[PDB]
Amino acid sequence: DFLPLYFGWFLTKKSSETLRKAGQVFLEELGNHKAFKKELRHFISGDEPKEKLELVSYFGKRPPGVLHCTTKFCDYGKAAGAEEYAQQEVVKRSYGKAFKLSISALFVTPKTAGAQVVLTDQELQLWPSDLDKPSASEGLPPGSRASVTLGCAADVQPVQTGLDLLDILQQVKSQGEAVGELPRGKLYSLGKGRWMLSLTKKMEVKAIFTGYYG
Ligand SMILES: Nc1ncnc2c1ncn2[C@@H]1O[C@H](CO)[C@H]2O[P@](O)(=S)O[C@H]21
Repeated sequence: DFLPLYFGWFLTKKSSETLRKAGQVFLEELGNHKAFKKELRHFISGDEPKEKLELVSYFGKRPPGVLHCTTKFCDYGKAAGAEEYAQQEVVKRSYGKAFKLSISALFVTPKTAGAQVVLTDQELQLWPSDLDKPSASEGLPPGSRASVTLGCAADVQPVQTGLDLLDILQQVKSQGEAVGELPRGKLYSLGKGRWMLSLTKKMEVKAIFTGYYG
C-alpha cells in the first residue's frame, strides 16, 4: 500500500567515505583559497568580521551515515507523482540492484555543499519525469538535478542541493576561465556565492538502488 520516504542510490560504506572525505577536503581547500576569501561578502550576508570562514563549520548539517543520490521523494505516497513513479517496471526491476554513479564535480553555495552526479542512460530511466518539476530543470538535460548532498547551512533543507545544482548548471548552460587549480581539478567562481570544482578524473561510487523509510 504505502511507499518509501524516497527512492535513490545508497552508497556503500566504502564509497560513501571516499566521497565524504573528498567533500571535506574541498571545503577546507576552498575556504583557504584567495579567490573565495575575496568574495566572502557575496557568500555571507551579515556582520561577520574580516576573519576567515571555516566551511566545514558553515555546512554543519551533514548526512550522519552513508551518502545517497535521491531519485524520487515519495513521502510514503503523499508526494505528487510518487505512486506513478513507484509502479514503473524499471523501478521495480532495479530495486536492490547495484549501480555505479559518476561524480563529475563538487560544488558549494551559500546554502549547500554537494556532488554533481552524471547519470548513465540506464540510470536516467530511474529519474522521475513529474508534472511538478522545478522550473530550473527546464532547458537542461533530464536528470541534471542528480546530486549527492554533503552538507547544508543551518536553516537549509537537503532538497536544496539539487535545486542549487540546477541553478549552477543554468548559469553555465557558455563557460568562463577557472579562477584556481586544486589538486583534484579546476576551480570556477560562478558568482553569488557559487563555486564549482570540476574533477580532472570523474569519481566512481558504488551504490544500491532501493527505498528509504524514516
Ligand atoms: N520535495 C522534494 N523533492 C525532491 N527531493 C526531496 C524533497 N524533499 C526531500 N527530498 C530529499 O529526500 C531526502 C529525504 O528528505 C533528502 O535527500 P536529499 O536528496 S540530500 O534531499 C532530500
